[PDB]
Amino acid sequence: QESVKEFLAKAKEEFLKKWESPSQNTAQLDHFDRIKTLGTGSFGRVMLVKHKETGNHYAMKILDKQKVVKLKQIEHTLNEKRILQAVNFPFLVKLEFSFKDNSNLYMVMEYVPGGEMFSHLRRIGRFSEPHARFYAAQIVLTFEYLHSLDLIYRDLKPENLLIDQQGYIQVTDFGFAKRVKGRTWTLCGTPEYLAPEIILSKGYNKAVDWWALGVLIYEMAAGYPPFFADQPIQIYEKIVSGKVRFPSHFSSDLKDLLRNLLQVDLTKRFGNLKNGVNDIKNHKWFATTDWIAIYQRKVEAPFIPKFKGPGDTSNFDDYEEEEIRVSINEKCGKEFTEF
Ligand SMILES: O=C(NC[C@H]1O[C@H](CCO)CC[C@@H]1O)Nc1ccccc1
Repeated sequence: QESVKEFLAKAKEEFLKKWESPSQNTAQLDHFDRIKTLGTGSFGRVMLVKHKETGNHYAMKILDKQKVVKLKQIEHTLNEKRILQAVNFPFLVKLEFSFKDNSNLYMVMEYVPGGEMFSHLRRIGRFSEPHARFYAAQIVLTFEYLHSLDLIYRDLKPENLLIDQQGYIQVTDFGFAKRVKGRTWTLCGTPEYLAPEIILSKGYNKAVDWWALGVLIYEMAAGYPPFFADQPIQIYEKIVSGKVRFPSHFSSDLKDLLRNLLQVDLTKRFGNLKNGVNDIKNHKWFATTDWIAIYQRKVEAPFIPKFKGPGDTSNFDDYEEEEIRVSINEKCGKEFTEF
């Protein structure tokens, strides 16, 4: 419909203006009080902070420049910040400030107190098909938006989907997101969610996001992923065979959609045919979905997370609390000039 075409043309106009003139240096560390570590990895952390003058809460992602260089993530971290400051969509976490200092890179995002979908899925066991469908529709619309901007996301998994105060999704972690006209080649992502053409070291495209959507829908509805095994190399063998067994409680319509998303031949995979995303939106499994109502956030959610207020951390787990050091000397200044 022309209304969808004009929505996506305006979305691309607004993205390109910010993409071509990125914002820089819009706060500093001592404008915030540190509260709690919410997550930690090999080159960065995410901490709950409070802004000292306004009182507002944020999630502050802190990346150690020297560790980013050693793990060969320079280009990826520059991608992440330039994309996040240019996008705008209901189901994407919002970047409010960014800055850098002698030691670290900082991205300050809105705080989402409901926690990760991963926690709720493991607590409940599995989601009913209507519950899984509500979350899946939000991911279909978000990928339609990102792909129209020539962006590939490349890190879909339940840990990266936060649940907000209305029970809707906010997608976080753009560490592997990239603007790609054509193909790209980097090996990245989590093993259970990787498409076959990534495992086989091929030039790949946006079709890898539609494969990962098939993995996510299967995991939401079954409680475990389709290609499960104990070591990555065993997971990879199952993925390139693409032999998928479905639980008997799955509906016939769910099995049919998953066979077309978990298609090993990328030239036959739903999302990557002539009709694009509309082969997914018009599939029988989505026949009860009101796409406009989801976008407008007018549908009542299946589940509202339990929390006490905008500073509550009870839906995140506990980590050792480490210093945020800032060296007296500048580190890696050249490499991060554009940040
Ligand atoms: O963004 C969020 N988590 C993303 C990842 O960040 C770290 C990676 C450092 O390189 C550690 C692992 C974590 O899964 N949380 C987050 C974001 C916004 C609001 C509330 C929570």
